[PDB]
Amino acid sequence: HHMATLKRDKGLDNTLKVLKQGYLYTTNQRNRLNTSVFQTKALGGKPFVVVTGKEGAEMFYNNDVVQREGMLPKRIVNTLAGKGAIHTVDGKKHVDRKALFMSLMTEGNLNYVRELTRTLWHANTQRMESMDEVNIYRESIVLLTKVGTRWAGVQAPPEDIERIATDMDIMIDSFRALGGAFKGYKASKEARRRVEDWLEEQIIETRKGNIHPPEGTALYEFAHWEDYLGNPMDSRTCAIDLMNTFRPLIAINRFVSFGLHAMNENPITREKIKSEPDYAYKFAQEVRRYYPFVPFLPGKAKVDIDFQGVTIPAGVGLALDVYGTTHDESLWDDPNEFRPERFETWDGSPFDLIPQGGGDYWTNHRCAGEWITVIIMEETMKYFAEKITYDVPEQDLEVDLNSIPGYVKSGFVIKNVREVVDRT
Ligand code: HEM
Ligand SMILES: CCCCCCCCCCCCCCCCCCCC(=O)O
Repeated sequence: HHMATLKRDKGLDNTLKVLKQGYLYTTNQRNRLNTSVFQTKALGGKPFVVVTGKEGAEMFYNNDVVQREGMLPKRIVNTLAGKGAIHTVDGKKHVDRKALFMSLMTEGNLNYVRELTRTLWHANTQRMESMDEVNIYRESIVLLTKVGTRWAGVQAPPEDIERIATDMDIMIDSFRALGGAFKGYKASKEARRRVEDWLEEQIIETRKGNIHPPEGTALYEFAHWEDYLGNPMDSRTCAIDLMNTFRPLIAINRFVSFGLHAMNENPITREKIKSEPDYAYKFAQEVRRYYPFVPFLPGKAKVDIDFQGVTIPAGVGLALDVYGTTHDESLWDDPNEFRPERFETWDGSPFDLIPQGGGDYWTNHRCAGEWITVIIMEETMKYFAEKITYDVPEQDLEVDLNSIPGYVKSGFVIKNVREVVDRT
């Protein structure tokens, strides 16, 4: 019957086309097919209906019609999320375990991550002054490894931090093939196993009473948690989900690199981060909206869904267009311009600013760490804008929108770092 016909990016499998157009694939198809919703096949002939905008996001997060079970590509589960991770469960089991993740996001725990971040950048100033150049992508990922492990209650000796950061970096990057085979797949599984082994030891030692992580940290709460049926997570699964509490915190290094990129590109933002109290928040929010990170999210239609003039058939894949929604003309005035001032009148909808998911924290798969992400970016941008001066030598600053994942090609390099001190 009874709806209009669902247009298609025709082909048995368009994975290579998706990979070559990257974050602009869905926009290109919508413009080429002149439509707001279309079907494409990928990952070996699997049909996906691409939905976007607020309506797309509110439908994608309707648990009565959309299923997330088994839709993350297996290789991404094996490298990025981990087997049996929170991302891979649905229903009461998911709601129960998600409440554990959300219980970490207290006012005091959020204030703690803010202070850790501020202290570590302040302490890092001398080191960056001594370096001839500083790759911000790499320097922030090492610093955030120190922040994240400590916030999670996980003991990481300083001699192991560079190793851990590198292993996290590999796992975070491992969605690049969208679940297809790729050269660094085994290196990614090996990195994950090293980190999993390390965390599982900490959980076991916590449960044995050999170490005593502080109450309220991820290590403590996860090791002692029981699900709604009375059963604790087995040690390996516990280690996996414990990693889910701070690996993505370490992934904030992507947004730190982007934030300095934005500051360099919009020079006046530096002064306003210094002088306007709310501005650091708005700049952080506009970095998350504007720069590419998560391209889209996979789901599956549980039943026929009537959506934007078409019928989405039961059993077809669904792809929530993350990049397309955060750059949706009709949601954001001049969406391809960096404009932190737009967040002066953003009404806080759960369904437009979705760079880390949409919907409800407690009953949807929406990112648990959005507050931490904003807090860490606020403090990091405040540091770079206010506590130090530096030079940006010319280098490859391109963010290739046709290449997933989004990166500044150089990683954003700075030189001539010097503390700002009033010694008068
Ligand atoms: C650094 C940038 C970050 C990005 C781009 C990001 C993005 C995402 C996305 C797209 C999802 C999936 C949403 C869905 O499936 O509907 C997700 C889930 C999740 N994120 Fe993040 N996130 C980030 C930071 C964080 C941080 C800092 C934490 C923890 C402190 C975190 C913890 C999680 C968890 C636990 C989930 C799974 C929740 C569930 O399945 O119910 N993330 N994130
Ligand atoms: C056109 C649609 C094609 C459909 C293919 C669906 C393939 C799904 C790819 C999903 C990519 C997930 C990216 C998640 C990034 C996670 C944020 C980093 C934080 C972390 O370490 O967890």
